[PDB]
Amino acid sequence: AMKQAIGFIDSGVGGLTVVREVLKQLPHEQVYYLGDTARCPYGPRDKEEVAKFTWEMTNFLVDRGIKMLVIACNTATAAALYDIREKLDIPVIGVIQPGSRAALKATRNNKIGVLGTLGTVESMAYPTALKGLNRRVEVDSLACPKFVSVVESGEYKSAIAKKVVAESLLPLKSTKIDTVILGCTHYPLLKPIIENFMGDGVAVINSGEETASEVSALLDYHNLLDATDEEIEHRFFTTGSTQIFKDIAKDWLNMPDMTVEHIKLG
Amino acid sequence: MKQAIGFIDSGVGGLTVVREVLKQLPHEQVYYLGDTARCPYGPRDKEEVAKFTWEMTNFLVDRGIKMLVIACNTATAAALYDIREKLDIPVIGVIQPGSRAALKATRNNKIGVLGTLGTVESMAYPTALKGLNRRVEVDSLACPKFVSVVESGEYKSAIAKKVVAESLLPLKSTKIDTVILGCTHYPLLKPIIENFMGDGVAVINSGEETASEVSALLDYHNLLDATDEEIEHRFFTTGSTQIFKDIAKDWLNMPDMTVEHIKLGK
Ligand SMILES: [Cl-]
Ligand SMILES: [Cl-]
Ligand SMILES: [Cl-]
Repeated sequence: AMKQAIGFIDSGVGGLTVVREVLKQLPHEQVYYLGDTARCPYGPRDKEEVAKFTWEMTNFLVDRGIKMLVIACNTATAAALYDIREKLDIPVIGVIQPGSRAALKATRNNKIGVLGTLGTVESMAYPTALKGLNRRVEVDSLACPKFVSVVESGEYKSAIAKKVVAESLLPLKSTKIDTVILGCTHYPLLKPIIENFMGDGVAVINSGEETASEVSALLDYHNLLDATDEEIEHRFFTTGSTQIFKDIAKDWLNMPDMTVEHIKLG
Repeated sequence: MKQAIGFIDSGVGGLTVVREVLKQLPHEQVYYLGDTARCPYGPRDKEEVAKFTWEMTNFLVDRGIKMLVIACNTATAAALYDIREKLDIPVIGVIQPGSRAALKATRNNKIGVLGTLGTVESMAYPTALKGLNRRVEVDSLACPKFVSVVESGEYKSAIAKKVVAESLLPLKSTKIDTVILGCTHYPLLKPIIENFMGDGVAVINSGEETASEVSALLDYHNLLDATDEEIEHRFFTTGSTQIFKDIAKDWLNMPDMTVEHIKLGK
């Protein structure tokens, strides 16, 4: 086949928040997705181990054949983007810089909040990236350890999801923050709950749309856009159970006949 | 050492793209070259425009630029690919970004393109749009009077309202939900165009997405400046420095700028 996939890697279902926007903006492009569900959560892992896992996921998709790689996971971007971009010859991007661009576009008062895992918050990748674009922006980050489990368990629409968001995000209401970055790719699955809680004064940013535009931009830049009418065969891979992944994926994506497969990494 | 982002244009229109780069990339210095002595470019030879475009590029490269934006739609159709190949810096135009931005904004995949007679005759927008999404419907409409309404300053007033209603009337009979301002002068008319078309239509200032791609490309190459301290913008024209300054200092909110007159070609 002539169609080459864009690859996406993530600790689980998070990266689907980028995939949705790629399906929208780049409808002719084939998606190969890998969620490392079995070693989720990545949040509390050290930088070295996260990078090692990101490489295992990368090597898996490079072997299947990809023309580009999106590290659709914040802690993986922080841990390993530069090394992976360096060593591969295909385009590689992450999700931190696009979310930073999106947030700085949405803010009115330059007070930005960031929600993330422990690994991401401790990396300081968000404040560094944001102040590297605009050194006068204020950036405060809030770790939300429970969000990933709630999303992976498929409880993200439920009453318990409403409660854990209310508990975790309460501190933000003490500040004047007007923009909140969803700095874990899983969190947009909680976005309706986060928006209701924070109200109309706070723009809640899903980094997926800006990431998908950058994918489009780079493909267009290097003449890598697919120009074929070959039938699109999206492939999804998980290190965990396929049915749970399908149930979440089919809810987030409008895709009833999705092909999901279980694989091994190590 | 601090290097500028280069912009080349036939005139003042491209300053609307510079404006968004000032917002999104406040640490970066800009070098802008407007060839006012030889505009409009639209009804000129396709080959001759490439020569002019090359002359402007060479001028800015001699002055140390780390990125080139070709803000002129005729310039980008006539010599973007050639300029990338020869230079060792990133070069982009405003057409692909506008198209990318329209595909994000559209909900029913029916898009209108506004521009000069020359732009809409070139099909640059439809070409780019259908390269990304082949199912998108595109209607193209020349708006000859808009460039003068803008340069003359009549956009600030009620007289501009009538001109917009007259020119864009055909579009109300379509189901278009997105309109691309496919001339860099047209953003000064955006509020008037939004009021006329109404809440159901997204109006696209292609300068915004262009500025984001500039930010993304600089970041890919680790060429984003962290600091703001030593910024020294340069603005160059082959025509009247005073006429240009008078426009530019309003649009860019930069009362103390200087505009340098230059000589290009024969
Ligand atoms: Cl993460
Ligand atoms: Cl965590
Ligand atoms: Cl133009």
